[PDB]
Amino acid sequence: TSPLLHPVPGPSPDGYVRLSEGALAALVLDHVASGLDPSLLAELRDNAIDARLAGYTEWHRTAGAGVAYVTVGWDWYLERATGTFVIAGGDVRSNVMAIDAKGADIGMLRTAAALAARLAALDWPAAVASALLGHND
Amino acid sequence: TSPLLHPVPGPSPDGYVRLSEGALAALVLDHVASGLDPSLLAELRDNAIDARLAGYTEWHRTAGAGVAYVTVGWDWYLERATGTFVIAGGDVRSNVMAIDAKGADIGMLRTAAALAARLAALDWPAAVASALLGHND
Repeated sequence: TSPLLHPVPGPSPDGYVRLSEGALAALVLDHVASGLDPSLLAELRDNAIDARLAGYTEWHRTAGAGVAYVTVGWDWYLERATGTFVIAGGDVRSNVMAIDAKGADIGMLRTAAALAARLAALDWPAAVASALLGHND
Repeated sequence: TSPLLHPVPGPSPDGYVRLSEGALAALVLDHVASGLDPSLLAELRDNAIDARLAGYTEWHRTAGAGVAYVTVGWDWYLERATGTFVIAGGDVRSNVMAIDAKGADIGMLRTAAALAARLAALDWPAAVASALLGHND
């Protein structure tokens, strides 16, 4: 039938949503939640990182016809010097597995890298700081 | 003035909201977000845990007059055998520091334990499973 009645796909049987390098560069993610982690903040400061704040953030792409539900979360810190928001260790947790041109997996490390790059194009620091201000209300 | 205009308290200067054992047993937490982590799920299965699903969950207590904003998050898994939801390692991440009768800190380990106990009284598995079903829509 019409794409509007196409099945809502779930992940692959192993739990990952498989997306190409290109499909990942156009991934539509929305901010869901952000918060402060004082234990992470002390932890980073102990490892010589000059961080003002540290915390978590959760982002998602809602499910629809031929569009699987995607979750992307990571730890961040706000540098004191520059005021720049940083993805701690470039580590990104998600339900995504990035695949190549032949459709083969490219692994966790290249997947997290492609997602961290899409997140920077989505100006993820603007929505994190915004939510952090919303919590004080 | 009236308690309705009392200051909205923020955390202590070190970033923790200090709450007594009793105040923690009456903590009003609401579910914010839950999602699946297939990387955690494989990770637990690799360590001989028979888990059907694994993921994250984020809970909070909204700020108000004389009421600080509280965040509580943890990793969970759903046991295959029993169908029981489990806090992975009993580890709980929050902006809370539990204090004793003299007002002294009782540390991370006793804080996480008091929060995991409050979470069980709030029937946290019911809201996690509910949100997980909501994502497939």
